[PDB]
Amino acid sequence: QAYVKRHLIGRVVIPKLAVDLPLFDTTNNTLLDQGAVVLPGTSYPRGGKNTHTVVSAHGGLPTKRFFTDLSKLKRGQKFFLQVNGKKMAYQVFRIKTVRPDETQSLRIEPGRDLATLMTCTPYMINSHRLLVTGKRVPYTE
Repeated sequence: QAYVKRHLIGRVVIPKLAVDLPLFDTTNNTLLDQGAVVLPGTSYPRGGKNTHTVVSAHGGLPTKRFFTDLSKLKRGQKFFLQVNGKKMAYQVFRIKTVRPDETQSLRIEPGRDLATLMTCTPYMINSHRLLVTGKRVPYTE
């Protein structure tokens, strides 16, 4: 909780991969899920000659999560669900952020073939829900 900020020294950023992770000066068990860590025995990252810092991070450390990813989806963009082989393409035509109880907008709409990618903000209470709805389109590229 407070130990995280006590050793947070900065940020590891890879622009070509859109990787933004916190950086910690120490290695610890409570940090493998938080971000990247400066390995002991290596240089502390100030730079300069005769310095070789080694920033380590768990291979499964999440660099991108679904809510932040889905929020970057725009109308007209396409997603698809493969189910038992068949790929069914859908084109985003609705994006709404609702209260966690406002599920009313999701219904069988007659004549339509719809698919909604739903996610909530990554906390539980007052968790506003992202509703990315799409209409069925042919599977192309």
